[PDB]
Amino acid sequence: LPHRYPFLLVDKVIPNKTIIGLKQVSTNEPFFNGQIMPGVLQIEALAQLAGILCLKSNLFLFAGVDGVRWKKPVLPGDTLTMQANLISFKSSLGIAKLSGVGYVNGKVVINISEMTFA
Amino acid sequence: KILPHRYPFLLVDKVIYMQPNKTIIGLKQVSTNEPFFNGHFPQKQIMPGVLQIEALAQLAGILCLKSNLFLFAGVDGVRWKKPVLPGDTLTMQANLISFKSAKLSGVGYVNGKVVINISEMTFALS
Repeated sequence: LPHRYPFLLVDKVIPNKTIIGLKQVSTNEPFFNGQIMPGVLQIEALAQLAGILCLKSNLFLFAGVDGVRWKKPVLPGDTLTMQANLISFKSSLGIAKLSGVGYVNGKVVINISEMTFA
Repeated sequence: KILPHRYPFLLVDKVIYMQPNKTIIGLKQVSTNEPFFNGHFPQKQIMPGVLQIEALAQLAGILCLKSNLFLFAGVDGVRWKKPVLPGDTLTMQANLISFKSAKLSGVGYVNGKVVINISEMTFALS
């Protein structure tokens, strides 16, 4: 699974339709260097999940993204629950469009209408 | 010269122009020793498209600030055209779109060539 971002943000994943995975945030969190999980890192988190699907459905690059809304911040001790649903995969152009959601104890912390990969 | 930031790192080295409630133009020098790079060695360190909307979001707020707390709420139409590498100078610009009692657009270039587009960044209050 290709990521231009250094650390993988999916602790574990729990075809051609949908994926679910987890990520417990902690005090460790190698994502900075020396406290909350920035919204753009949540965008990165869902986007790595999506590709795990795409890869189980052949190189692919996160091309774009739209429809992102961060409802609540993600804090240390929070278990992020992520789901990405496949929308279309036209090999015609080679474009895939996923949709993503993030939960924190059953609540929505971040929505994503569409994530493009090519 | 610092003001509030969501992310731990300021992704704007210098603002080179600004006209309140309208537009601004900052710039960032991609170092070989940046946090988001430290995480693997010699090969092809490429600045994450995601840390690009942050840099631009940080820049977009400094405009909201110069135009009350601004919380980066959401984002639409982000297209990553070109990869940003170390040594490149990312030239950013964001334009106020609305202040509904906030929204701005942002563009990032490298040597006059567009490397990333954001149709809209949404910032809430408090």
